[PDB]
Amino acid sequence: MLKSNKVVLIGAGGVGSSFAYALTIDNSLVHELVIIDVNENKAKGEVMDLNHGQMFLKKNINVLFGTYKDCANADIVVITAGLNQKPGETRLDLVDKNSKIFKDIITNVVSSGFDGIFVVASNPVDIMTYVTMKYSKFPIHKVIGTGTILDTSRLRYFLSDHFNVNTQNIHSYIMGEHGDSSFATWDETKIAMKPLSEYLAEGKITELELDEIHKKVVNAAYEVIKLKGATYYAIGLGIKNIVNAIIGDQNVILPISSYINGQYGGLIKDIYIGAPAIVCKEGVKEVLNFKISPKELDKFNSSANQLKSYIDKM
Amino acid sequence: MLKSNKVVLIGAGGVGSSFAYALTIDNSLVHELVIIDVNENKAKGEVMDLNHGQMFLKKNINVLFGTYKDCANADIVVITAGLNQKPGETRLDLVDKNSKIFKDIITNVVSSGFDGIFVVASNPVDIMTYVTMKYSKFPIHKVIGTGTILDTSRLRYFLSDHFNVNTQNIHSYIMGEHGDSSFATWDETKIAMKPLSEYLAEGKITELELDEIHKKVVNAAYEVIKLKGATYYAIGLGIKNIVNAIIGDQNVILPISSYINGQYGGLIKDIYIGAPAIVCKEGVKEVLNFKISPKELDKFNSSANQLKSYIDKM
Amino acid sequence: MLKSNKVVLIGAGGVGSSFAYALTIDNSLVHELVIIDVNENKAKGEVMDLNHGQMFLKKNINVLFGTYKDCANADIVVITAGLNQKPGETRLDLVDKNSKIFKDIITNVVSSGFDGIFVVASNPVDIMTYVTMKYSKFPIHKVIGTGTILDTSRLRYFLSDHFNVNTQNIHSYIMGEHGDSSFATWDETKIAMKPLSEYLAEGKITELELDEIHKKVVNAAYEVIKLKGATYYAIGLGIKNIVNAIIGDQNVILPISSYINGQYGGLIKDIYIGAPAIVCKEGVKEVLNFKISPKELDKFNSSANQLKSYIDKM
Amino acid sequence: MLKSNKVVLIGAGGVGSSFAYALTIDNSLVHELVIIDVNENKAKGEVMDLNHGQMFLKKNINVLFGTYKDCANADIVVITAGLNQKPGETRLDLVDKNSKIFKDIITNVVSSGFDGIFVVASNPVDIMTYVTMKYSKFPIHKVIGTGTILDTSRLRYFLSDHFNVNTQNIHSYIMGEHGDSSFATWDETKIAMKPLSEYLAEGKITELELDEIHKKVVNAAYEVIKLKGATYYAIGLGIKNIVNAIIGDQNVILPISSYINGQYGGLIKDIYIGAPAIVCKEGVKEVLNFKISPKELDKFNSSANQLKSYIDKM
Ligand SMILES: NC(=O)C1=CN([C@@H]2O[C@H](COP(=O)(O)OP(=O)(O)OC[C@H]3O[C@@H](n4cnc5c(N)ncnc54)[C@H](O)[C@@H]3O)[C@@H](O)[C@H]2O)CC=C1
Ligand SMILES: NC(=O)C1=CN([C@@H]2O[C@H](COP(=O)(O)OP(=O)(O)OC[C@H]3O[C@@H](n4cnc5c(N)ncnc54)[C@H](O)[C@@H]3O)[C@@H](O)[C@H]2O)CC=C1
Ligand SMILES: NC(=O)c1ccc[n+]([C@@H]2O[C@H](COP(=O)([O-])OP(=O)(O)OC[C@H]3O[C@@H](n4cnc5c(N)ncnc54)[C@H](O)[C@@H]3O)[C@@H](O)[C@H]2O)c1
Ligand SMILES: NC(=O)c1ccc[n+]([C@@H]2O[C@H](COP(=O)([O-])OP(=O)(O)OC[C@H]3O[C@@H](n4cnc5c(N)ncnc54)[C@H](O)[C@@H]3O)[C@@H](O)[C@H]2O)c1
Ligand SMILES: [Ca+2]
Ligand SMILES: [Ca+2]
Ligand SMILES: [Ca+2]
Ligand SMILES: [Ca+2]
Ligand SMILES: [Ca+2]
Repeated sequence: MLKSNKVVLIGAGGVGSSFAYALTIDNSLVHELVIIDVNENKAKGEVMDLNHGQMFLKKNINVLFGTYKDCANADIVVITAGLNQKPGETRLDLVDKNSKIFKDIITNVVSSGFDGIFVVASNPVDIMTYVTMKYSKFPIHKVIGTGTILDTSRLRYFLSDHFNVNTQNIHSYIMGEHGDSSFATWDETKIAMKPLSEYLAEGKITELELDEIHKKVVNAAYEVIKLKGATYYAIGLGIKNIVNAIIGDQNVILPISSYINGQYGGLIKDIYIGAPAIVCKEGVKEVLNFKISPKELDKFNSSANQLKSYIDKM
Repeated sequence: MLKSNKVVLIGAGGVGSSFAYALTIDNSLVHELVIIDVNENKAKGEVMDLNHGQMFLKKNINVLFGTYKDCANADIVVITAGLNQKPGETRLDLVDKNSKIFKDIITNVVSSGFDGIFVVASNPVDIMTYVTMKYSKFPIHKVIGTGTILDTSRLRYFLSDHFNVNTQNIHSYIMGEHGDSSFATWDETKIAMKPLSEYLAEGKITELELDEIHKKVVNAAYEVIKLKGATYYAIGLGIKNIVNAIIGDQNVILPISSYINGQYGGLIKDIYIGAPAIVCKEGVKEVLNFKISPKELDKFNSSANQLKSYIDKM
Repeated sequence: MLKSNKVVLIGAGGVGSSFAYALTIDNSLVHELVIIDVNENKAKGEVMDLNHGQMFLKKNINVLFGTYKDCANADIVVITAGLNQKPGETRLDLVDKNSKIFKDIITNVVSSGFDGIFVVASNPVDIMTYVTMKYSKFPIHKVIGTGTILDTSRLRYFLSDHFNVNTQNIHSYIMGEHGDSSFATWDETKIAMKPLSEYLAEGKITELELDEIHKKVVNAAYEVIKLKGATYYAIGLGIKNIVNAIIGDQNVILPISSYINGQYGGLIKDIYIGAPAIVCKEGVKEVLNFKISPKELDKFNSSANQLKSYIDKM
Repeated sequence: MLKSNKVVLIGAGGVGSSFAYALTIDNSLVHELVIIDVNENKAKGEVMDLNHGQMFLKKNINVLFGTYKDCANADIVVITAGLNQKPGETRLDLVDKNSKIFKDIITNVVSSGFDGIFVVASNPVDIMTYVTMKYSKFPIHKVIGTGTILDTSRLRYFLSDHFNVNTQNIHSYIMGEHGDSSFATWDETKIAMKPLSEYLAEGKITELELDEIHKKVVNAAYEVIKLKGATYYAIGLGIKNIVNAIIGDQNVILPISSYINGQYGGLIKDIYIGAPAIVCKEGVKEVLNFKISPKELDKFNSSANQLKSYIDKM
C-alpha cells in the first residue's frame, strides 16, 4: 500500500532552513517535513514562512512543527544542529560542544522508536557522523554524512568556470576530511571523456592553477563566512539531493561521509571519511573501491590519520 | 537569434537572496543573474554561495556580483532594497526613507540606459511601485509591484488547511493595500466550482472562521517577524513566479500592484493597488475589472483612499 | 521504511504508451513501471524504447515487461486496453465488445492478489469504470476513471485561446458522460475572479461562441481520429497527472468518473459519471456536491439517465 | 528586451511528434512550436492533440500548424522528415532518397529567410547533416545532427542495468557513424571514477559481455523496429535535450554529428561523425579532441572512411 514519506529536520538555522526551502521547491515525494529546534520560536516561524508559499510550489507538502514524538515513524532524520563557529576558539572544543549536543539529540531520537536513516551535516561532518553512528548503535549503512559533497560541488564550479563547461561534464571529486586535509582526485579527473592530463599537456591548465583551485576549495568556507556570516545555500542543495536520491532509490554514487574498512590503502579502517559510495532506498549500498595515485593515497592516509587523532581526544 | 536573458537584483537581503536561490533552483531561462547591494560584502558572499551549488541545479546559470552599470542591457530589474520593519512597526511608516532610497536607485538604473521591466518588492509595496513609476517616467505597463500576491498565498494556504484541499483548487483573492487595510473576496470565493456560500450553509465553515482567517492573513507578517526576525521565503517564491511568468510570456492573471484609473467604480484613480492583472513578456497586459460585493467595494475604496492620502502628501 | 511504488499498465497501445512516456519524463516517483499487452511483442518493444532514453531523464526508472503476475504487489493498475472507435463509431458502440475484454482483464488481475487502485481509461470510460467496480468487488473509492478530465482540458484550451489567458486561470468544467451527452458549467465559469457573464455583457464573447466551443469539445475526438486515426497525447498527460496526484497524496479535486448516490438532486443514483472529486493516496476521498443551474441540471440528468439506461441492461 | 523563441519542426511522424510531446512536457522556454508536414492532416491532428493537453503542462506554449513561410523568424529548425531504413535498404539507398527530400526541404526553408540553427535527425544522420550543411550554405557551427547520442544512451542504459548504477555515473561514449560502423570507448570508460579495467580484473564483467553489449547497441534499432514498427521515444528525448541545451546556452558536451578536420589523428577530414562537441546558444562552440586506444582509432578511421566514401560518391 502507498505510504507517506516522512523527513524530520533537527536544526532550523541557515543550513536546515535552506535545505527545507529547496526541498519544498524541488520535491521527490517527501509527503511530510517536520522541523525541530531547541529554539522553538525559530522552528515555528520557519514552518509558517515555508507554508505561506505553498501556492507557488509544484506540489503541496505538509510542513509541520514537531517534537521528538514525530521521529517514531519518520523515514529520514536530517541533523543540522550545532554551534556554527563558536567563540572559545579550538575545533577540538567545537567537537566537544557538538558531540555533547548530539548525545542528547540521538538519545531522544532513538528513544522515540525511529528506525530509518540518519543524514548528518553538523560540523565536523565526518566526526559527527562517527558520533551519530556510535551513540545510536544503528548499522553503518543507515548513517550518512554529507562529507565532501559540498567541497566537490565547489571544485566542479571552479572547473566549470575555468573551462566554461557545464558542471554536468565535470567528473572530479574531493575526498578525505571535509576540511583542511582534503584532496582532489586530479590524476583521475576527466572533462567528459578527456583526461585532465591532456588539458595540462595542451596548456589550458597548469599544475599551479590546480594547486590554486584546491586552496580555493579549502578557503571558500572562510571567504563566505567573512563576506556574509555563514554558508547554507550550496549545502542545502547537497542535503536535498542526498534526500531525493534516497527516496528515489536512484542507486547514485556520491561523495559522502562513508565508512571505510580496507578500501583504497588497506590501511585506513574503521572511520567515516569523504569518499564515493552508492546511495539508494536503504542508505549506503556500497563503498566504491578504486585506485588513486600514490600522491593521493598518501594524502588520503594523512587525512584519515588526522581524523583518528581528533577522535582520540575525547 | 537567441538571446541571453538578464535579471539585475538590487537588494541582497533575505528577500532578494531567497528569490535568487529559488530562481536558481526553478529557472525558466534566466541566463545571467546580477546581484547589487550597497553592502558589497554581502552581495559577493551571496554570489559565491549561490555559485557553489551549480552542480545540484537542473541547469547551470551565470550568477554575478555587479554594479548599476550592468542594468544597461538588463531585461528585468528586481528591487528588494530598503527597511524591512521590526517589532512594533508597520509598513505605512518606512515611506519617506524608502522613497529616498528608491530615488537614488531609480536614478542610477535609468541613467545606465536600462529600458526593461521593474519588479518592486520593497515596502510599502504599492507606494514604492507608484514611486518607481513616477521617478523612472517609464510606461506604467513596465512597472510591476508584488502587491497582494503574498497575502493571497497565505489566504489560500489557510483555506487549503481548513478544507484539506490542494491550493490549486482554492480560488480567492486578497485585494487592496498589501497590509492592514486589505480584504478578502469572500463573496466571490470558490473551492473548485463549489461556492464558499454553500460550505457556509453546510456548516463546514463559519463567518467567525472567515474573520479569523483574514486576521491571520493580516497578522502573519508580525507573527513571523516576532518568531524569526523577518519573512522572506514565501515572498521569494512569489517574485520567482512573477519573473518566470514574464520571461515565459505566460499571460497569467496575478493579484499584483496594478495601476487603476476607473476600475472598481472609479472613486479612487491614478494609484497602484493590489488587484488582478495579466502578466506577459512586455509587462502588464491588462488590469482587470470585476464586480465585487458592496461591503467588499467599500473596503476596497477605504484602502485605496488611505493609499491616495499617503501619495497626495507630495 | 521506504517503499518502491509500482504501477502496472495493461494496454500498450497509443494511450498507454503516451502515458508511460509522459510519466518517465515527469515522474512524481514511480520506481517501477510494468507493461502488459496481449500483443507481447508490442509491450517488449515499448519497454525497450522507453528504457533506451534513461540518460535524458531527470530520474532513472525501472520499466519492465510483465504479465498479470506482476499485479500482485502493484500499487496502481492503469487499464488502457480495449478497442479504438472507428470513424462514424461513437464511444458507446464499444460497450459490449470492451466489456468482454474487461471481464478477462479484471479476472486475472483480481486472481493475482492485487488490492491497490484501478485507473480506467478504456472507453466508454464511465461504463467501464462501473464494470471494473462490479467485477473487482472493490470499494468504490479504489476505482477511478478519467471521466471528463480530457473534455475539461479541451474546454480550457479553447477558452484560453479565445481570451488569450493561461489555462491556469480558466475555471470551468465538463461534466456528465465522456461523450456526446456532456455539458459545460457555463453558468459557474470564471476567468480568475471574473465571471463569464461579465465577459458576455461586455461582448468579449457570445452565447453562440460558447455553444460552438462546447460542440468543438464534443467533436474533438472524431476530428482528431479523422486526421491521424486516434488520440493519445492529451489523455496520456491526464492519466499521468492522476497517477502523480495519487502517489503524491495531493488531495486535489479533479473532474473524474465519480460514483454518485444522492448528489445533484439524487434523481439518478448508483452510477459513475464525470464529476469533481478529491483524489489522494488511497483513491477517492470524496465525491463533491455543488448546486448548478436548472438547465445544466436537466442536461446532467439526461446524461445520467443515458448512462443508467446502459448500466441497467447489465 | 525579451524575445519569443521559435522552433519549427519539419516532419510530424513518430520521431517529430515524440520530440514535440516531450518538449511540451519539459520545456526550456520554447514559446512557439510550429509543426510542418507534407501530410497536412497528420500535422493538424498532432497540433490538436498536443494543444488539448495544455491544462496538464507546467507551462503553456503556442503550438501551431504552419508552412515554410513560418521559418523566416524561426530560431531553430528541427528536421525529422524522411524515410527510415527498410529490409534490404542499405545506407546508400536511404542516402539517395532522403538527400532528394532534403534538397526540397532546405530550398524551401532558406528561401523563407531562415537564419537560425538546424538540428538534423533523419537517417543516415551523419550524411544528412553533411547534406544539410552543403545545401543550406550555413556555417558549420549552425548545423547539428543527433550523431551517436542515441547509441550512447543505449550503451549507458545497458551498463546501468549490468552494474545496477545510475546512468548519471556511466561515463562512456559510442562514436563514429550512427550505424553499424560504430564503436564503444571501452578503454576510456569509467563508472564514477572506477575504470572499466578494474571491473574486468575483479570478474565483475568480461570481454564477451562487452562484445555482447556492443552487439546489443548495434542491433537495438532492428530489434525494436521488428517488435513495434519503429523507434521514436529515446530519440525524441535526445532531440529535446539538444534543443533545451541550445536555448539554455548550457555549454554542454554531447556526442553529436560533429564536423572534424584534424581531430583524432586527422586521417579523414571534412565530414560529420559521432563525436563530442560543446553545445551552446550559437550552436556548436567547439569540436573536442580527446585521444583513444589503437583499437578504437582503427575503428574510428574505418567508420570515417565509410562516411567519406559515401559522400565522395555524390
Ligand atoms: N510582499 C512583499 O512585497 C514583502 C516586502 N518586504 C520588504 O522587502 C524589503 C527587503 O526586506 P529584507 O530583505 O527582509 O530586509 P534586509 O535588511 O535583510 O535587506 C534589504 C537590503 O537592501 C540593501 N540596500 C539598502 N539600500 C540600498 C540601495 N540604495 N541599493 C542597493 N541596496 C540597498 C541593504 O543593504 C540590504 O541588504 C523590505 O522593505 C521589506 O519590508 C518583505 C516581505 C514581503
Ligand atoms: N478516457 C479517454 O479520454 C480516452 C479513451 N480512449 C480509449 O482507450 C482505449 C485504448 O485506445 P488506443 O490506445 O488508441 O487503442 P490501441 O489499439 O492502440 O491499444 C489498446 C491495447 O489494448 C490491448 N489489449 C486488448 N486486450 C487486452 C488484454 N486482455 N490484456 C492486455 N492488453 C490488451 C491491445 O493489444 C492494444 O494494444 C480505447 O478504448 C479508447 O477508446 C482513447 C482516447 C482518450
Ligand atoms: N557539512 C557541511 O558541508 C556544512 C556547510 C556549512 C556549515 N555546517 C555546519 O552544520 C551546522 C549548520 O549550522 P548553521 O549554519 O545553520 O548555523 P545556525 O546557528 O543558524 O543553526 C544551528 C541550529 O542548531 C540549533 N540547535 C542547537 N542545539 C540544538 C539541539 N540540542 N537540538 C536541536 N537544535 C539545536 C540551534 O538552535 C540553531 O538553530 C553547523 O555545525 C555548521 O558549522 C555544515
Ligand atoms: N537516432 C536517429 O537519428 C533516428 C532514430 C529513429 C529514426 N530516424 C529517422 O527520422 C526520420 C523520421 O523517422 P520516423 O520514424 O518518424 O518515420 P515517419 O514516416 O513516421 O515520419 C517521417 C515524416 O516525414 C514527412 N515527410 C516526408 N517527406 C517530406 C517532405 N518533403 N517535407 C515535409 N515532410 C515530409 C512525412 O509526412 C512523415 O510524416 C527518418 O529518416 C528516420 O530514419 C532518426
Ligand atoms: Ca568563465
Ligand atoms: Ca487541516
Ligand atoms: Ca488566441
Ligand atoms: Ca466568432
Ligand atoms: Ca540489473
